[PDB]
Amino acid sequence: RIRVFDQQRAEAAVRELLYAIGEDPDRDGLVATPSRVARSYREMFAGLYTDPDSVLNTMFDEDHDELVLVKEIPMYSTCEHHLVAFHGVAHVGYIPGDDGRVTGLSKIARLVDLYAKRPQVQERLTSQIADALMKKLDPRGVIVVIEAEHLCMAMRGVRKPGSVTTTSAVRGLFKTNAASRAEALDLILR
Amino acid sequence: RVFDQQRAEAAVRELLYAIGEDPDRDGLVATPSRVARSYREMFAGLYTDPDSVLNTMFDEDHDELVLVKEIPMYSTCEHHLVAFHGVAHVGYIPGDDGRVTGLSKIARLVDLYAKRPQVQERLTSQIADALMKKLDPRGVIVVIEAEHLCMAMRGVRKPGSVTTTSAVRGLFKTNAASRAEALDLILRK
Amino acid sequence: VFDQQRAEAAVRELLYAIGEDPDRDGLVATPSRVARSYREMFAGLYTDPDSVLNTMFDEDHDELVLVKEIPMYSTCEHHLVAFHGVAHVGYIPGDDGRVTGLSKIARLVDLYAKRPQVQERLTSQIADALMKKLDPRGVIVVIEAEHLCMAMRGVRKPGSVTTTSAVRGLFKTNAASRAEALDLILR
Amino acid sequence: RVFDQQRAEAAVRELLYAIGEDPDRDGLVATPSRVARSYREMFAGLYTDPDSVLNTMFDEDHDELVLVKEIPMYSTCEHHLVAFHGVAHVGYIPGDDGRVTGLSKIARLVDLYAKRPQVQERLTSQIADALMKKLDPRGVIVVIEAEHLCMAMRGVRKPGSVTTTSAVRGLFKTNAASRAEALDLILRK
Amino acid sequence: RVFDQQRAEAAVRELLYAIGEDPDRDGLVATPSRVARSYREMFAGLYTDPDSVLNTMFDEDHDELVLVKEIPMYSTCEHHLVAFHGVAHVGYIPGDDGRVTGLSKIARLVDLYAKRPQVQERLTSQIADALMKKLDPRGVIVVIEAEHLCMAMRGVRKPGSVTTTSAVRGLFKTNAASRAEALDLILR
Amino acid sequence: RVFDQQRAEAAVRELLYAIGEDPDRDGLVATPSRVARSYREMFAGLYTDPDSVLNTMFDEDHDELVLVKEIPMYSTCEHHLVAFHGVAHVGYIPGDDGRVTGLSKIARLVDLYAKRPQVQERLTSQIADALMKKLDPRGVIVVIEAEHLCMAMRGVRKPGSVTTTSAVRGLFKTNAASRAEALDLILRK
Amino acid sequence: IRVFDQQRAEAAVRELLYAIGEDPDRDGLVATPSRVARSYREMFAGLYTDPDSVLNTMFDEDHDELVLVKEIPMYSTCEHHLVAFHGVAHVGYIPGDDGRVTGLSKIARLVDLYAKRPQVQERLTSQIADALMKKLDPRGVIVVIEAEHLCMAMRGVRKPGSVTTTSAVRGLFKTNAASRAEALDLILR
Amino acid sequence: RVFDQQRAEAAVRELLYAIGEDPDRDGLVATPSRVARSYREMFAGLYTDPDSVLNTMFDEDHDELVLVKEIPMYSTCEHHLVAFHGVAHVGYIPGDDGRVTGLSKIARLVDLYAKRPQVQERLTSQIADALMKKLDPRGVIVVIEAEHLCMAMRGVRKPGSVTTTSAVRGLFKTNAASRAEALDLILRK
Amino acid sequence: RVFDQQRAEAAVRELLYAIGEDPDRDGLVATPSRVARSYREMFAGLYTDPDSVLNTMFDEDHDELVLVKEIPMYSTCEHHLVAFHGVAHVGYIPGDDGRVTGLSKIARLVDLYAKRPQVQERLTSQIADALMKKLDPRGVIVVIEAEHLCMAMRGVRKPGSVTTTSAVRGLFKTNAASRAEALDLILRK
Amino acid sequence: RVFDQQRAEAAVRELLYAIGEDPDRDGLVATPSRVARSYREMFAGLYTDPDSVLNTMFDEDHDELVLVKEIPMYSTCEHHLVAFHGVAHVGYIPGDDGRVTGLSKIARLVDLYAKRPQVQERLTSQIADALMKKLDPRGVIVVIEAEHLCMAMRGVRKPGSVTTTSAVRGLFKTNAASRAEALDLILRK
Ligand SMILES: [Cl-]
Ligand SMILES: [Cl-]
Ligand SMILES: [Cl-]
Ligand SMILES: [Zn+2]
Ligand SMILES: [Zn+2]
Ligand SMILES: [Zn+2]
Ligand SMILES: [Zn+2]
Ligand SMILES: [Zn+2]
Ligand SMILES: [Zn+2]
Ligand SMILES: [Zn+2]
Ligand SMILES: [Zn+2]
Ligand SMILES: [Zn+2]
Ligand SMILES: [Zn+2]
Repeated sequence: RIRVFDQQRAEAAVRELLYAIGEDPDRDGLVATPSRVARSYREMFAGLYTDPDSVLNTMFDEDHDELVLVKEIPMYSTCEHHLVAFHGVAHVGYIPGDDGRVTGLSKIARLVDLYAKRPQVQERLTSQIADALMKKLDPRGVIVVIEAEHLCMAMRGVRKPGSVTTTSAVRGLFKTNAASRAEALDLILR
Repeated sequence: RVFDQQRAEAAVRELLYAIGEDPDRDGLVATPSRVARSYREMFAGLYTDPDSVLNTMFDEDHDELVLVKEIPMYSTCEHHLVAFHGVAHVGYIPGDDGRVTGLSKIARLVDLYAKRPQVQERLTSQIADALMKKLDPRGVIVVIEAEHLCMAMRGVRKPGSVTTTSAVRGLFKTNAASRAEALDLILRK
Repeated sequence: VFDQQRAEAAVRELLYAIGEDPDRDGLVATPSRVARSYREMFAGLYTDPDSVLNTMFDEDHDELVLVKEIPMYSTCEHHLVAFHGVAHVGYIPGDDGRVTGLSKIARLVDLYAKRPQVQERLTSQIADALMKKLDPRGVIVVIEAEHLCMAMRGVRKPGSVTTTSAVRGLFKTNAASRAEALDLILR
Repeated sequence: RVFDQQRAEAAVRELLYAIGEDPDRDGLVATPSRVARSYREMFAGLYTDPDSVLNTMFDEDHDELVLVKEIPMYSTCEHHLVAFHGVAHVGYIPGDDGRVTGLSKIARLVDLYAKRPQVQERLTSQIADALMKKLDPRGVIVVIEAEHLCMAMRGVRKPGSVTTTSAVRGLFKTNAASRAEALDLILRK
Repeated sequence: RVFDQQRAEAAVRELLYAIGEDPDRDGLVATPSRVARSYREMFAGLYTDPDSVLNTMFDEDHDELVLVKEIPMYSTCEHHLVAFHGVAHVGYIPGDDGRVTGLSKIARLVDLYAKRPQVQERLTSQIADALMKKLDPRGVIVVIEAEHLCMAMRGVRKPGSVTTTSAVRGLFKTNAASRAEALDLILR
Repeated sequence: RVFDQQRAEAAVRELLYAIGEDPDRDGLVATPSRVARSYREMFAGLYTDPDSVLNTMFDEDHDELVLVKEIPMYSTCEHHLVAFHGVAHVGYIPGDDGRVTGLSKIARLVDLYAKRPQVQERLTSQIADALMKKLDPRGVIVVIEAEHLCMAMRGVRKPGSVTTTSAVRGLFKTNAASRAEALDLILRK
Repeated sequence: IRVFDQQRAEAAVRELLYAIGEDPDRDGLVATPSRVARSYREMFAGLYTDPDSVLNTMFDEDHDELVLVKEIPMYSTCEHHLVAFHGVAHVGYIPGDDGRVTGLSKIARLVDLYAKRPQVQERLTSQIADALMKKLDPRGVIVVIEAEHLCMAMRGVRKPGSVTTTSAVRGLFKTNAASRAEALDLILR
Repeated sequence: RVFDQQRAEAAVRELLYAIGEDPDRDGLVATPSRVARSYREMFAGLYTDPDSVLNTMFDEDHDELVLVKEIPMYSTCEHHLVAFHGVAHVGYIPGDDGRVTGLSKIARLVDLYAKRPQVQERLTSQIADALMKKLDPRGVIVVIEAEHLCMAMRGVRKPGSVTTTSAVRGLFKTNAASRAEALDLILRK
Repeated sequence: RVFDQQRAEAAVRELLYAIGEDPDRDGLVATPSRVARSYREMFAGLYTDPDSVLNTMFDEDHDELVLVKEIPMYSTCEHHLVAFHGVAHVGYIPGDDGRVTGLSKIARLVDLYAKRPQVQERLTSQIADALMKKLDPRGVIVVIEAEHLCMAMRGVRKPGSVTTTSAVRGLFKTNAASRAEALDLILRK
Repeated sequence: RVFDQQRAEAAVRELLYAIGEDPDRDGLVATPSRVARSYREMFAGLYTDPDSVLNTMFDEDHDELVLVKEIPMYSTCEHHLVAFHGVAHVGYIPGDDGRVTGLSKIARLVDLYAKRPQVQERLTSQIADALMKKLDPRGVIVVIEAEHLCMAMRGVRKPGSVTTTSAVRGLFKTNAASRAEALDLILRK
């Protein structure tokens, strides 16, 4: 469901937030901040305003049926519990189907970006990317791996800075075959 | 600067409405309260004076540099309220009287200056100024290596870029040879 | 406009000329597939590369913006043989802070590259377009591509990589700025 | 097969018109003729029989594997007429008669089979079959490591990706240890 | 405990005479005062309850292990009053309530238990017990790697030897696999 | 100097009461006596002259540097009575007479000067001076690499810091080339 | 007028086997005179075919920069001892204004035919360089040969595996030292 | 046996005429004599008894394996009169009598058997058998690792391939465990 | 036992005459006295009781293994009067009483037993037995890693070979797990 | 310069009495005869002329450095009759005449000069002088790296120390670059 971004409502909330935390919204470093924060939230939650699935295009690979691997996909998301960024990379691997259906690398990157640009938990994000790729490409298998840094507890000096959370999702052939998942994972780690 | 908790929660709920979400759904019904509490810690520097954390001690035996590295540094961009995080490195030359301070106290000083609406260059300069003021050392050097996320999220910069800022006071500011040597020790791991 | 029917006829005539049998199983679909490959291979002729760039502003920082390992697939205009590699684009935003998306710079490289090209012309065209759109303080473009024209013949070593660079604005006037940018790009 | 130069040139000029270019402009007047000549060498395998290049010699001393590596391999996808290029590795175990052949002669066989409208898997099998036919060896193994550009051009696969294909005949197919050993030697630099 | 300064200082000056030194020479003029201060810091754990430093916080996002490594650890052997120093590694799995604590707070807890007349095994067990009590975790593991100087001082042992001790509570005590995994992370 | 056990023990029991502990627990039942004994061995150098330990030998074959490395070194800061421990490296060039001495004797000399209320520089200078006196060599070099605990215990300095001191006498003092190489020899592991 | 006499060569080898004290009729040597004669025909094939005529005509329309050929198989025989010295050759030439170039296999055959003679390595390298100058009329030529000599290893005089390196520069490479530096660096890399 | 120099030189002059060269040219006027001298050292084993070189000595301390590695081994293929060169490894277990012999003596025995028209397998067996006869050992093991040039000369193989041969006698032949450890020891650097 | 200087010097001069040297030349005039002097130190263990050097001390802190590694070990083969030298490793588990001994005293015990006409196995057992008798530990382990020169001097063995011997007493002899662990620590340097 | 074995055995038995041993115990019964036998091989250089071992050969192809490395070297200090052992490195530049010699002969020359009562520095110079006379080379360089045990036995020096000596003749002495290059090659592993 496509949602509504209310610029003016967001800016008013941000200015109220500055008063609540004790800051002075009128000082020079914060005059434009309510506006800049609203703009950042529009981009930070862009996935709510465009359907992530619609970005993928249709193409066919007539030569090969081998694994298509996409690596080091930029991944910037926001914890839904604390509205704090967790950022890293995503790795998507799919085996084209009998029809040879494929899609552009830039299009897979945008799909990941739109699912990540929502109030998210990393496990939900990994599963959603894999499910959409299965739905749209009708591939034999899909694998998604996200390597991200969570900042919620590191900021509150509870966990070591730099810790990396890793999540994976497997569909189709990678789910049924243990050898296939193991080989795909090795390619991602190397 | 007094933290109004109810005002913060109300603003966050308004923010959830603004972005089109439903604050009453289960995944966000506790979000306004959790975000307000997080903001209390993210801006903790606004409520306690960072300079006051430092304690008084004297090292009478030594004349060498005191160097502290990989101090956790978590801050918030004042322009976008988005985190930039990394590490800080503090080096000071104790004065003739030998005044020093605990390592944990320097870490607390960095944390409190960083836990504010900040710009990285301002944060580095503030840390250097506080150490000079309180310790009266011969020299101070501060280096912050932090990852900024504001422009990376908007696909403008490559992820993982690290910004480095430095501030030099006293001996490190007046003497270029000393600044070069100190910088080498901080950068080399 | 791309005349597909004309292209398919040309490719089929070409198969006859080289001695192949166009009716063979691996070549019956080839005239249509080759025409489609040429539509994308010369896609730059149909879209203005400069038009892809968007307008954005960096309010926080003014340091170098570096974009690396941009896929670059092009075709030699003399022999219609591919040369492929990567491109590296680095620009210093101006006072206004104008910037552009990483994907938009990537598409700009692709569209200029999807033309009958010589690598040196391509490097300058990318650098010039960024200057035009961003009005930056400086721009640097480096292309590392493998040329196949003489490797296809028996004249050149396989795997040789041609490197070209173009510097604009601050990078050309300041030797330190150019030298530092190159070190990060190559490493 | 006979190469017709003028027919190829007419097709190339027709193709340049089809893509919207002007063949008469100064940067492309000579291009149709250059493309016709490049095609003469790019499909040279169609005009000379690859098998005839091999010469006759016998190894009376040893019966161990003959391995030839980093053989230049330049071919053309038959589906898209786009180059895919890399290296080939040929290893054969001489038979009882000890029949062997020169490294350069094997290189020419790979080159002539590769200079055709090809699919990499067919190319590997054809090379192995010819060595099997002519040398009557105990076994043959052929490995091709080439970079394909057809789908990388259409941003579908990662640039720089390497396709590896293999063909095993005789002893290398029947003995798993022999295949494992030969493969290990081929992959090592 | 209650610390008396002049009583310690009188003992230190008495000690210098006993060992044959001259307390009035310039190297030792200020030694009696500094030694009393050093004992105040060396036994700071006797004067503050180590358990009280921990603060209360809750992690609602995660269920994973919290691991803190290379915690500075400086202690004193109770038999010889000679320092043994190294690092401590603390790992706890938060309970259902998600209770956690700050890293600096765990570091200070280790310091105060270490700043006592100690034997390394007692130190490790005391730290593990304190974390179990305050955090109510599913499991706790403590590992201390310290260099002992008592016997190296008496030319009895090779310099540089490292003593390693471990303490496991809750999940790590009941599960052998979990203990092996947690240990592997600590030694690497 | 002489060691009065009863005076030391009375001070130690007084010290344990001063810090507030219970002497009757089993960890302190026998500690008051051991502290007197530990101080006897920790300050054993005050009771034996370090210079007398060296023995007499002559090297008739060689006149090159004699280098002894990783000599165990355990000492105590005189200001805080806290141990600083590490290694010592002693290198001397035998004189015209070819005079040399045993490694075990050099180790004991370092130990006896080290088993005192000490400052690292004074210890290094004393060892070097004693070697010059006893061996009458052409040159002597002494290097001590020790870890100091005084300020690390007070959380003021980084744990693991290594203090390095040097003393050069005779030929190593007059010649920079020989000193530079000798220093290189000591640091290499 | 040169001609290879198979029968005369075999007779000489059989006389050679008698001279060294061996029995030519034993089973391990019955076929040796014929196999050695056949090997000498291939080892001195350069005397029977003109090396220069092998080069073909081609033109590079894209670039005028250096064409570099590396790891060309090179097998030759010392004329003084009739013992093989073997290695690789590296040929680099800058095309002229006309852009003239030639095939890699053609350059390889020119090197091989000059090498397949009674040779001295430096004269071999110079002859390759001159032939490339005359045939390609390039701006410059550089040839480098890295070969292993076996003459003294056979006579237990030198360690096996030593590599003799020779170079020859013509045209632009001889006049310009900078050009030599880049090209030479390219060959050794 | 004895070496007929004049007969060898005449054979070489006939060989030069047969291959089409001019023996009277300056490079080849001295070649026949130089080749004869090379054959004298190359086939020195035919002129000296390998068995007589070993000397008599007794090992009174130990009965464990005596291992000899990296023994220079230079030989000539009897089929092509082309060198194959490498190293030999000899390990023997002294008998009950404790008989042993010098390393230089094993080196000369290896050299004399190797300095003949040889095939590597025969060479390995001959060394092992001679050691068994003379030393009264419990067991003997010989390994030769050599590079063959015969097929590399005829452009069939890449240079540098290494042939490995082994021969086991006595205990190493009867005990699989003893041979297995010894083989691992010989191959490891 | 007591060394007889004059008898030793007379024997050495007789030895120099026997080997054909000139005792009166300048490099040998003082050799008989120097050799006798070296022998007094080389066999010093025969003149002082090795067991008496160990002192008594108690470890109240720990019950772990006490491990001593790289103890200098210089001995003389009794069969050839040739040195074999290396290191010794001594590990003992103190009993409940905590009885221990100094590192320098263990070194002297090893030195005195080693400074005799010896065979390595006897030396290892003697050291282990002495430690058991004096310290009454739960267990003792002694490992000697030494290079023997007896057979290297007579060119029978490869130089650099290391002979390893071990002796286990008490707990290390009864418990294989405890012995296996101690051995692993000693071998891994 | 005869070897009087019976005289040597009598001296060894007298030596055993002198050190306090019982020559009649079973561990020393055979020692005097074993020591005399070892001495015949250990001082073999005194009985045969080292210079005569070199043979006459000529290198007509090349005049660059011939380098022989890791030559086994076992010698005895003349002052203490204690072994010092290591390796020797010999490098010579052939003259215009090209005179050279076998590697084994250089090894034999080094062995016999080393198989004497020696001081390492005389040994290095004698080897260089012998090569200078026999080969009439342009230059010679000799380097010996040996471990001395005399003072390590007397716990005066660290075990394992390596003494390095060098001798340069002719071209290597007059040209500093030639000496520097040769020295670098010798020290490189
Ligand atoms: Cl087909
Ligand atoms: Cl490869
Ligand atoms: Cl660790
Ligand atoms: Zn969160
Ligand atoms: Zn920002
Ligand atoms: Zn081209
Ligand atoms: Zn294709
Ligand atoms: Zn203790
Ligand atoms: Zn201190
Ligand atoms: Zn030659
Ligand atoms: Zn052969
Ligand atoms: Zn012996
Ligand atoms: Zn000596």
